[PDB]
Amino acid sequence: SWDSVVERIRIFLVESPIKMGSVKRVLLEVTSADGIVGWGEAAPWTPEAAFSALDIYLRPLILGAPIKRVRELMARMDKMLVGHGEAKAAVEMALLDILGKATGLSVADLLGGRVRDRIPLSFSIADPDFDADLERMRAMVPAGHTVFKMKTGVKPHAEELRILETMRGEFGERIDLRLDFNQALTPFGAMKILRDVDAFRPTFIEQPVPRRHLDAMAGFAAALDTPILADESCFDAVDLMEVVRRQAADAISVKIMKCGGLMKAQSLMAIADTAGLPGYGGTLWEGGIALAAGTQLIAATPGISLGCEFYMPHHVLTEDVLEERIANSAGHVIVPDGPGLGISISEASLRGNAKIL
Amino acid sequence: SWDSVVERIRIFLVESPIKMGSVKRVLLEVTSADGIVGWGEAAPWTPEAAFSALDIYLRPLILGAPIKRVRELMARMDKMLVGHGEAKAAVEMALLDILGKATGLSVADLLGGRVRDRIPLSFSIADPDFDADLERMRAMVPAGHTVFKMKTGVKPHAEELRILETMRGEFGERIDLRLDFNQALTPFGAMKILRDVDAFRPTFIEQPVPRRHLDAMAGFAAALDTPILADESCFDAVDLMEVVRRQAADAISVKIMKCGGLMKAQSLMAIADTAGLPGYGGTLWEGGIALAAGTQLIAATPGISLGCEFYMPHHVLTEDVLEERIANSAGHVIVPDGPGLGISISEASLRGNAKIL
Amino acid sequence: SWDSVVERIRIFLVESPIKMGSVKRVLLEVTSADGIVGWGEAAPWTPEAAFSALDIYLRPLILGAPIKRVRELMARMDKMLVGHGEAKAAVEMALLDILGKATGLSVADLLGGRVRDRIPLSFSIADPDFDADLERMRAMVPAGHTVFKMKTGVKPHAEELRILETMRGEFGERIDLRLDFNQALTPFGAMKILRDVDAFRPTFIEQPVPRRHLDAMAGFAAALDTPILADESCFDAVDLMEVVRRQAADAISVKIMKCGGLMKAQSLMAIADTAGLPGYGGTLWEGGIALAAGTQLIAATPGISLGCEFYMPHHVLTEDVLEERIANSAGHVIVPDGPGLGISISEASLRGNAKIL
Amino acid sequence: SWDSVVERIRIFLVESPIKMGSVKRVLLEVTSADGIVGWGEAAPWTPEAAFSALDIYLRPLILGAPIKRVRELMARMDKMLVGHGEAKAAVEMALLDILGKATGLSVADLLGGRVRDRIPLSFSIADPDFDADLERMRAMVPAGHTVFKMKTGVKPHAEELRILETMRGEFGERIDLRLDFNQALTPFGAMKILRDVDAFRPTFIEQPVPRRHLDAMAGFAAALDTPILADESCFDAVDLMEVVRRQAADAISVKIMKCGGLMKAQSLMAIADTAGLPGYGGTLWEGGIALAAGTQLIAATPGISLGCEFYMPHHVLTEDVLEERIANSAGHVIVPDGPGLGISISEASLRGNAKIL
Ligand SMILES: [Mg+2]
Ligand SMILES: [Mg+2]
Ligand SMILES: [Mg+2]
Ligand SMILES: [Mg+2]
Ligand SMILES: [Mg+2]
Ligand SMILES: [Mg+2]
Ligand SMILES: [Mg+2]
Ligand SMILES: [Mg+2]
Repeated sequence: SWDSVVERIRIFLVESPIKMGSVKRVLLEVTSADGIVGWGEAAPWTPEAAFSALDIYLRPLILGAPIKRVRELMARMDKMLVGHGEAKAAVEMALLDILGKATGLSVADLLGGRVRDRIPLSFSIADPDFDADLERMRAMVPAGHTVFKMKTGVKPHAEELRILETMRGEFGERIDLRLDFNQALTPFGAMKILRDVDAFRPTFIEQPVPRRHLDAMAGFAAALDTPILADESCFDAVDLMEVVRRQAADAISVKIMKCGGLMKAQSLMAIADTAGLPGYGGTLWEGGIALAAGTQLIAATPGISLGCEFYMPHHVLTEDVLEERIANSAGHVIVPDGPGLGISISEASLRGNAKIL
Repeated sequence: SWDSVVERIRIFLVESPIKMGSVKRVLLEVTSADGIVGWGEAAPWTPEAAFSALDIYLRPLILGAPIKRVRELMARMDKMLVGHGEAKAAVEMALLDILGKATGLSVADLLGGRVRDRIPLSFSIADPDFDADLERMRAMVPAGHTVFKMKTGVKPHAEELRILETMRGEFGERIDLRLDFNQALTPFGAMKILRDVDAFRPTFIEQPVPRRHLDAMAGFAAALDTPILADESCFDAVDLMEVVRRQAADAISVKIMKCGGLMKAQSLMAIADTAGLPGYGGTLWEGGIALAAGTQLIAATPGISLGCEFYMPHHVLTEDVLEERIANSAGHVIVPDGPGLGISISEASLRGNAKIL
Repeated sequence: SWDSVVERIRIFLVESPIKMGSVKRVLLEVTSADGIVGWGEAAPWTPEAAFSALDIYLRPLILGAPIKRVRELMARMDKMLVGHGEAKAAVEMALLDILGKATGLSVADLLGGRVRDRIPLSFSIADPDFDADLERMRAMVPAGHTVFKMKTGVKPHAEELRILETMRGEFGERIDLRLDFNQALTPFGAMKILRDVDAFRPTFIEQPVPRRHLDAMAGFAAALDTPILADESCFDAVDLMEVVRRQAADAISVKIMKCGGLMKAQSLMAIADTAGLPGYGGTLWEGGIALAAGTQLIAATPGISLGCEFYMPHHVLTEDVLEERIANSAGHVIVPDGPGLGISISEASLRGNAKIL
Repeated sequence: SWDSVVERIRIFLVESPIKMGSVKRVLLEVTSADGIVGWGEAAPWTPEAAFSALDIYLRPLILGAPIKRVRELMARMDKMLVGHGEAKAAVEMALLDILGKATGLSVADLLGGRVRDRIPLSFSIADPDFDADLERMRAMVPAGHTVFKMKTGVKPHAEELRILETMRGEFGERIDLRLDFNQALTPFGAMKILRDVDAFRPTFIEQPVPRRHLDAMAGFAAALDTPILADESCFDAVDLMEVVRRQAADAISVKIMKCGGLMKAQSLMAIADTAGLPGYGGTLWEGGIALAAGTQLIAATPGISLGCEFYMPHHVLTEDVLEERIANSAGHVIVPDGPGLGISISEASLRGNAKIL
């Protein structure tokens, strides 16, 4: 029978290299009274904000807290501080890492158990040189990649239509093709654009207009066969209840840190499953600790059936603090095996692959 | 790192004594490939139904199943069989018992952790001789009982009003008083009745009319300050979404087996928390195994904040198959400590306290 | 630190020449206690009405009023007199002209600052001889005109369709083509007409039916991809809230004097921006003073993004009282530079270019 | 004719003393190419967040920007950065300070002109020792204080009722009494509480339940004569449109920095005026620069007719960087006179009254 309390934390502001460059990351190391270590990462969606949140506001809540009572601590952190979802999620992550390691269970195991072992990984089609992208697809489809997301509303509409025509002409339904307008359309004049791309039967169209325009989003969903997916229209459980009530979307992207962590993401998905709205894992931060957390969540959350994608594939994380990277192959992320988050971090791996501020 | 599969089951039809008499109960014993035993109980809300369900329909799904993948198995059982929520919940119960014992965790721990250690237990006020009941209250309030539920719509309305007047005159707000009409009112003529008892400010009024009359229930909630609690109007997540949409209740009773188990009850409560509807634990079956399951659920589910009550207090379970009983004292159930469900069952305890059919 | 009061006014009823002729215009000259002069113009949408309004009803409100407190004076004029929006707007115009000249600021500057320096100017296509119009377009598109508005519902529907076909055949999307039915359609039988012209993807269709038929207008908007623009359905902020609530239009034309002035037009557009409805500057009166006011407003009001047009291009204002005309070139009005309204009016310019009644 | 660009900024993180202690504040000094200085302050509702926002994200937008084009710059800052409303509002504040000083106009003048010269200031009644508070009221009412806000839902309901009875017994309608539950009620059981305090006819009841529960808030408003005021339910124009649509409140508190600045607050109030919802100035930060901004806004925004209050009166700002403090007397804030914000800050006043980090 395992019971133990948090004994100390270390908060690290680290710099990590990318190539498209630098990015800063907040990592939290929690250590129990019986010696077991767990890691969390606060990924924004300003790292100084998160960094201070943990160091001053949340520190006296973490310290002493019983590690088996994660939901209880999250309710304490939400009562004392308002809306630092990223920092709170790093604490939850780390406590679940510890609890998992102490009991021989993964985080997925502690969230109802795995329902899948791999997660479809979307490949972004966003190259100004479409021919460059076509050859990538030409190699990737035979290698088992099926999920592609085309950035749309960037080139003249006619050109984007010819591109979609070329893609459906070669691949037909062998690709699971999604479109993303990145909120760039206005409700005025969006419908002719959306109706044109709806003829190619994309699996979904992501958030064509900004967060406010729920009636416009409901209008699109009502007129179009193609599923409309809410991203910025749905951050949390409250937004989701309004999306359902207005029928403003057919699917939602789940943002572990926008919604406020792993348990909150599963609560969100209970609503969505009842309402018949599939979830998409959204943009996962490539930082190994936050990515491990997201992969475990999705592994244990059957309604998140639309796969996932990386924060911005066009700039890849070159060195990380994990002893071993979370792996992807043939169009899917491999859900790391092993207790807790299923990752390891040593002093050397940390202080030798990131510059500590 | 623990991983193991179900290796065998035994299904027992048992007779157990009561005093107001006999009742029949379906108990399931599951045993893993690494020797660890877990128990579940199917409590109706006909035991032959449940008994056959486990023995023929569900047996080939249980056998071989990985015990860490509880949600995955529940999705298999719902796909292959429709609407035997009781039998499926006994399987889940037992797998969580095993998983808990294998890892040193309670079932609450595996459901996000405890958020409470005791559960307020409602005392039913239903004696035709009210003076008998008044003396009971006279002793119980000083002993720490606060929660009382009066059965109403049984004696002439005037008499029930004089009773409520006597109760508020002595106790005021020192008692948390609830009323239950047991669906006995009709939508025609209910409002004058309900308005009269609303003046005594009960904590809630339970399901005054049958399940169908959601508009009537919404009508009551709209006219009355007193919270209306849905019982038979809300069995599952689907009912709850309609209750929210119609604003047909202010609170719901959660039926672990009506809704389809422990994880389904927590999904139900994610919807209810977002919607601002508190949960009540409803009528818990006194059979020790099902009661342990219900107590763990409520221990780990913060939105179920209205306490609980026993199936029918007027007939108490005289001997049970547990080595030690789940305990209540001073108006609350004590959430049993220890791994899994936190109960033990030996061959002797089973075959010497229940008659096996 | 500038502070000053209105010291006197002169109200002028003037006759001005046109060619298709005469029109009468109400001009107001306000003069501060520190000598600075400002002009306003009341443009109907009977000039005797406006003329008396200023001379008797509003005169005792203007006189003495602090010129820095424009919104305060407008609230006084709305409290004492009901619904002479034109005359009140001339007072506001003039006070902002004075305030601007006193401080070295334009009217746009006093309304949050310019967000644009030119305003797209719509060219009306309304010639019975379409070939005459086609040659005009043939010259104007290469000269930088993009915005065209076709009067529709005037020639037999078949002929209007062949015209639209010829226009899209030559110009494609190189023209921003709008259609205007001038309220001539009835809700009975409008939808087949509107669906036919919707295939040519006009940028918007203006007020196909009269003001009353908001459900009909909402019906059109719901069935058609093409934006429906409200004109006579939306005069003021109150109408706009109902248009939004009923989703009766996708865009609105803002009538500076119908809505009750420059500040009221910006309040109207705050609602419309939140609701995702772009504004169109509507029909601007060519009288230089009112036109300067409208151009400043639009310059400072980013949501009015659909351009503007002149009251009736088929009859042009031949001589005006401005020392220099507001200029348009290559399909856009040039927002006049300089303090206040950015226009000048001398005794000679006034008494030598208009006949004073 | 004045035109000029921003030439440089200085961002200061300062510590300021209070007494109930320390607080940190972000102050921004902007300087034009023609030498004129303006100040802004970012008041949270973590100062490191705001501090970095200005220094790295917003700095290249501010530098070079034309000071007459405030709305244009705000649209640039909202396009490049998402949701740092505090930091953006400090930039707007400072540019309006400069523009005002350059032209001899106050910020109110640039926002349509003053409509009032004083702002009713609410006095918080929150002392556990009510008798202490009663004597304060006894002195303050004869001195001209009329506006009082009682914190409610803190002492037992019965005691709060006796307090309200004593207050109405002495003062009757000579006090403008407001109640604030600080979101402490739950939708379950709130109505009996609210109905009890509604009998004392408070001017309004502020946000009795958390932000999510809009249907509950609409329920309260529908059942009660007393106005319900939205605070956390209404941050911005988008929330307000939903509040209006659901009729979830009768009045709103306007948060200059929650809504995203001074112009955004006036846009918000155009919606609210049309909808018949009065505004309340909410909790103003006592830091002199942010307070000057809030006072100018309210001075120029007639719909904010419910007065204002200070962030937390129980801890007063002991020394500030203003040469002279914004003044209050006899229950009202005096809107500071003079160009721009109407405040001055020297090197000595700044570096001698706050500790610079
Ligand atoms: Mg659809
Ligand atoms: Mg997105
Ligand atoms: Mg009610
Ligand atoms: Mg019941
Ligand atoms: Mg439409
Ligand atoms: Mg028109
Ligand atoms: Mg009301
Ligand atoms: Mg508040």
